[PDB]
Amino acid sequence: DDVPPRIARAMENEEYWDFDIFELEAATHNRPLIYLGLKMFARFGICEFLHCSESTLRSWLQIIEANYHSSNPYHNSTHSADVLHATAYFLSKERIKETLDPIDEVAALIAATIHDVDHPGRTNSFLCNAGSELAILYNDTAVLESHHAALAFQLTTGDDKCNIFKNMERNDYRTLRQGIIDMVLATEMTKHFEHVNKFVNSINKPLATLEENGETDKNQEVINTMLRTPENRTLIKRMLIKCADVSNPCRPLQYCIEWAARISEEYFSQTDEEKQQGLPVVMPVFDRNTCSIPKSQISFIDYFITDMFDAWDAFVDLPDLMQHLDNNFKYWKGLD
Ligand SMILES: Cn1c(=O)[nH]c(=O)c2c1nc(SCCCc1ccc(Cl)cc1)n2Cc1cc(N)cc(Cl)c1
Ligand SMILES: [Mg+2]
Ligand SMILES: [Zn+2]
Repeated sequence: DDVPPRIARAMENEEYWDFDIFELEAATHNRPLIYLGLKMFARFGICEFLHCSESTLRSWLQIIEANYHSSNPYHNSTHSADVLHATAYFLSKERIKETLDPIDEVAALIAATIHDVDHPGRTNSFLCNAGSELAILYNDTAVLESHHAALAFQLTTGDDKCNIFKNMERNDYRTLRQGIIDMVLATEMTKHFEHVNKFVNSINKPLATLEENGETDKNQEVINTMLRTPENRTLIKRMLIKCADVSNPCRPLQYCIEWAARISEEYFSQTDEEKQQGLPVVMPVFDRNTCSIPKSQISFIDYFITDMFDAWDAFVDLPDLMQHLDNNFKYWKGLD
């Protein structure tokens, strides 16, 4: 497809982890999701799988991106394109290819695209404590993540121009919709240690037990048997989307820094509004007048990133990400 050269130059090496997502953001004028989505989906043959025309896909990527608030510093369409980029990178790795089915690939790439649509730059605890319409609608339970999947399907199937599912066999659509919803909901913060532990206990530990049996050709088939069970493929899909969502510390340093600044401003802004409305301050520590962003990035990596990417790396082998993580962890500490 004829694409403006600068945008085509900014999409040259999307297969590499080292990728200039912010040049794509500037070149596309805050529309990187539709340009990166078209190429990623075509590289994975998604519309040939879903029986969608390219025109239906362009309208779908347009309506999803349009519902990403560009006024949010972090939770905008660039974040979705970035998470889509890491999701595609994880799917491309040898371990993931030979364990998940093509319908899992389709679910992952769409889930990453939609996993934060209509995010308002505020946390779930802010919506509940403020009595937001979404907190009432979802009974203070998985407020944002339920909204992300729900609105995404409202926009998709509420218009024949956008429905990238309309030509599917309806049992395939039943399983695809359930998988997408499961991966979107898996991104809720409070579910973190639950999803990490189950991945270690059902995937990492049994695999490690079986790999000390030697390279016997019958061991390989038993390993494939245990891994490709539908429950374990749900566990791998959750771990994958959880890692792609917060993969910022595993990026090149210049990108890791920009991601930290963007997300910090979003939490500083929420604290500003909570003080100005007399609302209970939920993360009382991300306050712009006191918070050290480098120290906070160390706390974030310590609490969420270290053990999770530890298990994900042992299962998939991701040297670039781990070496970036170590260098970025040292840069944040080096600012002292
Ligand atoms: C990716 N990333 C980063 O590199 N730095 C951050 O400081 C950060 C972040 N992502 C967040 S919040 C992402 C949306 C909420 C969420 C968090 C964790 C999971 Cl497992 C799932 C969803 N923060 C900001 C942040 C920093 C610290 N230290 C603590 C929190 Cl609770 C949030
Ligand atoms: Mg989210
Ligand atoms: Zn996200």
